[PDB]
Amino acid sequence: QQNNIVYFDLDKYDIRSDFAQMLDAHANFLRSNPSYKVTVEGHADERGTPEYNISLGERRANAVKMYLQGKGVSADQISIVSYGKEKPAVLGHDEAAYSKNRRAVLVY
Repeated sequence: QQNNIVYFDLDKYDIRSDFAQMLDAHANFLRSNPSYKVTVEGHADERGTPEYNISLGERRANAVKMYLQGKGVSADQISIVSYGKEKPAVLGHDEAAYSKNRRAVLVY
């Protein structure tokens, strides 16, 4: 959860204002280093079918990709992968765990 994680609200994949700055820092880094590549890994909490979550995780990873592309990062430097609700960051059946799992992580 440090300088590379975007968190989301239940069933949403929009990027909140709160994360724009952290994301701008990554865009600046990638833009000034055209040979660097980053992978955005999207996730979802355990509520709902596996397929619904794979899709929601993809839209979340995609949202980050599009935000970075909106800041001039080349589409070639960014790839996305969705783990659905298959790779949680925290086990547990409550909102404390879930909120920590609805996320997209920039991985180098």
